[PDB]
Amino acid sequence: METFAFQAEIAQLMSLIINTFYSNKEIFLRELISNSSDALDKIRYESLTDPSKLDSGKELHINLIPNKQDRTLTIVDTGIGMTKADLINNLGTIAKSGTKAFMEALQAGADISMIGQFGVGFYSAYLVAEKVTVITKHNDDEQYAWESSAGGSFTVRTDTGEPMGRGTKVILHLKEDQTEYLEERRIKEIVKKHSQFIGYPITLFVE
Ligand SMILES: O=C(N[C@@H]1c2ccccc2-c2c(-c3cnc4ccccc4c3)cccc21)c1c(Br)cnc2[nH]cnc12
Repeated sequence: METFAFQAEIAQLMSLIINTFYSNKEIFLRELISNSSDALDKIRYESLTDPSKLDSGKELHINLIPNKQDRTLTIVDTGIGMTKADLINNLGTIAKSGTKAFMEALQAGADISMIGQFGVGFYSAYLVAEKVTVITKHNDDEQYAWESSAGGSFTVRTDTGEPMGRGTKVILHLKEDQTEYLEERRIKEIVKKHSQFIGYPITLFVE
């Protein structure tokens, strides 16, 4: 397990999201399902030139898994996945410019709900989660676990868990006052309103 520091602005945005009074928190799901669809679009497109890219799994789907006992909501996809370089360096480059523009826009009057237009919709997870664990597997790298409770740092380690084949698991360890996102009725209602036309099957698991 390696520990990394976020740059001042990104830690400032994460703190903005984790704190700040904003009631419309449900938009986090739309954002993560959108990141999942983007990842599925990427692997599917890559496979068009190289079909061996789907040897790691052919099914292209999104699963939404609530767990009342662990107080978690997992968003699972079988997309492109992320390499160690992505988790540490490349996505850090994306998160830097995107944070700058979103912070500029927020000051100018833009809403927290517009986060996805700046390519940092992933951080909207912190509207409902006190900790986010990302389990991911790209064809070109090993299975990794990324994790942050915000607070200015994140960790990356090789993941010893169940092999995923290919894709991403975004585990949301929800805040104690955000357990409504564990209810079937609530998740269904959010999926219909914001994510009804995603081009991949979304299965809402139950308990
Ligand atoms: O959205 C995706 N990734 C996320 C994303 C988007 C934009 C900017 C950063 C990140 C990020 C970081 C991160 C965040 N901040 C950082 C800041 C500094 C350094 C490294 C950092 C790393 C860590 C884990 C996951 C993601 C994503 C991808 Br792609 C592929 N398949 C998926 N399926 C579902 N989601 C995804």
